[PDB]
Amino acid sequence: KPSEMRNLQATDFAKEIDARKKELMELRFQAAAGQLAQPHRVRQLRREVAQLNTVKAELARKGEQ
RNA sequence: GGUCAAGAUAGUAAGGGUCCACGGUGGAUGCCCUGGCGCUGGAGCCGAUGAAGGACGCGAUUACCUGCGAAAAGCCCCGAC
Repeated sequence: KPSEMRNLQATDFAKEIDARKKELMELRFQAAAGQLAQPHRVRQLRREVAQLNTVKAELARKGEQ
């Protein structure tokens, strides 16, 4: 997040996936994850690079034409 | 009252039947927004920038279906609200 890459092409976000999506799969597990905690902070930030790879093949298509 | 007597013929009927009360899994009529028939008026497929429709596909479950399968209930934009 956010919609900040509406103006930034330079492969920095290239490893942005390595951020929270690295051990939130280690919170996506069964038990000791979040039942009464803040359960929602999983696939509520898993569209973290999804629906954001749009205008990424319809904007980032900027190669040379 | 009584000894004797037959004559006269009486109830129960284990079970049942003429009549009522209380009743079944089943169940139609009265009746119910979608589900069927005949129809007016319009519209009347997409097409290797690849279609009908299926198979196996996401939400702390997913199996008959909504969308979509991994960017699977949905994303540019303008817009309704």
